[PDB]
Amino acid sequence: SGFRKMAFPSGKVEGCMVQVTCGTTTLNGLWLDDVVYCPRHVICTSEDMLNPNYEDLLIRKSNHNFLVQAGNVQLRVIGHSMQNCVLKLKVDTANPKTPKYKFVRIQPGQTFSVLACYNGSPSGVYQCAMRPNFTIKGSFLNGSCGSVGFNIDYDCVSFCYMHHMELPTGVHAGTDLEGNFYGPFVDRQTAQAAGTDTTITVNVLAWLYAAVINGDRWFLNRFTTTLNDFNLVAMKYNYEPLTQDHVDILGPLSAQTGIAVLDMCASLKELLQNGMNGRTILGAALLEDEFTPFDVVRQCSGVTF
Amino acid sequence: SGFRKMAFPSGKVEGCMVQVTCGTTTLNGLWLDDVVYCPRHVICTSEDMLNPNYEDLLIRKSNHNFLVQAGNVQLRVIGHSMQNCVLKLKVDTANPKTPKYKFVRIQPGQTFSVLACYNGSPSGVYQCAMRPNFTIKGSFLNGSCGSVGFNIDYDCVSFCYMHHMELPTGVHAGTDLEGNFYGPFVDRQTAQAAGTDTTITVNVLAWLYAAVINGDRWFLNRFTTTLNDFNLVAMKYNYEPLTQDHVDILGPLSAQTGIAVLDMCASLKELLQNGMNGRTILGAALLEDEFTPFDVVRQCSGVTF
Ligand SMILES: [Cl-]
Repeated sequence: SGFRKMAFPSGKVEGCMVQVTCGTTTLNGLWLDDVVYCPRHVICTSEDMLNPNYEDLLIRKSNHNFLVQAGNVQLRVIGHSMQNCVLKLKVDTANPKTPKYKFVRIQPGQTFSVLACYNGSPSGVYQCAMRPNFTIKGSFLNGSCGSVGFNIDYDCVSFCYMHHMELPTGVHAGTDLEGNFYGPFVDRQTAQAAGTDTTITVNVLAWLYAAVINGDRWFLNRFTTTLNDFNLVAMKYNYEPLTQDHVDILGPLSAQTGIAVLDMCASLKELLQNGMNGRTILGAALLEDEFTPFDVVRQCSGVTF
Repeated sequence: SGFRKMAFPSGKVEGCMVQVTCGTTTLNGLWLDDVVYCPRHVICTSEDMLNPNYEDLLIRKSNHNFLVQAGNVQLRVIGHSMQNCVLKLKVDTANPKTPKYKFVRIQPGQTFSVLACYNGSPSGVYQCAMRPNFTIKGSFLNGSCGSVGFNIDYDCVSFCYMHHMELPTGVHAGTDLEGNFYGPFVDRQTAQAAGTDTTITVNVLAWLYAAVINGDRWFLNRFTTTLNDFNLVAMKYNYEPLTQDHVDILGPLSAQTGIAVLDMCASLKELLQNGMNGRTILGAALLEDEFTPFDVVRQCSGVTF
């Protein structure tokens, strides 16, 4: 019993983290087979970042200008290309610790684990989500660029996120592993501002299902609603619109607890309009939206890897 | 920038988790060198747990009654003893993945990472703390007994916690790695009730320091206080008494932000008496007490392992 913000075990990913230096700049890379992936801005000065021209900055560089360090030992770079906003450095050795893996582009509302790294060494693991405005609310100091977000299915690690930028807001932006940013962000130091951070409604409903499974039941109400009425009240609180696919995804949680999905929405409606009245739900005083419906099923049943 | 509940990378500990079976019961063990550690209740039936006599239950068992499985392959048990509430099974192979390690008994207020496991396989990693009443608020289903809590210092893993019991409250209890429970709990299914869960005051102050470092500054006040006055108000809210050693431990955070420790207490005093007024601090609406002062320093500076 009990419910915690839980991240995947990071062992499979620890053994893929390297340090990449290009002259004055150092960040982290992902070494999978004989390729090392890292943010293309490794090749910039701090001055270069107000208006960099990456194709021109790259002509100065040769295979040997990139120093890749895997723990203690150096890897030899034999080839380098730029793909969108990531650099792919071809090394001579395949990583002996390469797990089974996939590159996936996730969608807003999905969650993943971040292995935070500095100079190729893992510092910590935490769970976060792709906000609807395509930022993530992470924990990233300078030198952490190149840390990756991942999901593990049994034996296969699905890489979905590489860290690249911190917005002046203190929130973060990055790419998938083919180098395309999530959302409208770019790897330049300019006036980029994130949009409205709305709350991920399906995830909140998932987390309320987790609550009644685990004891907290005071918020269960005597009301029901419809999707259209609920969504009226959800727009006023900057909550994602709830859709019929979200309803289906919550079916298994609905089935396990005997609480129809629309009844739980009516419970959620009243928490938005009346507040928490100083009470708690799973030890929080605000509504948590960083568990997906699959996270709840997994943690409440014992799924391993 | 940003601040997250962060757990240590679990790689060093993943490679030590095994499955232990004793007839009908299966749980997890910790394989360090040529010893496997696990809760002694592996040897009980479900009926045995209302009133077990462990020394008598153990006479029935022989070296070969314990089945230890390390991923796929079986380990051969050549010796077994009971130490307080843990069993130590002597196997013929040393673990080739044994890291540098220590057994430590932590004190209330200290934090650590849990690697949750079922049938010897890691399911997830999260951070928690030893509450002042000597429980932990974990995430543990049946079969998770034997999961361990640990802290990593650079290369050395300090093991501090093994999971054993879930109280009827839904909170959890366990032992250090020499088998002694934290607090007054026992490995029997009886009416054991946890005491008042007080809030860890030094940890809250640490987390407010983390806030001003990261932007949230609305709660900074115009007042100061003294230890005795603050502790008067802390007792009424079931907050641990703040001591002069706690003041010293917070010195480095005091030095970095220019905010004297007692000024931050006066800020905390007003949050207890006036509430949050619907505002947030680092994205929470209640005060968080599961970061120690050393956690804050570490996450805000980039300490790796
Ligand atoms: Cl909260």
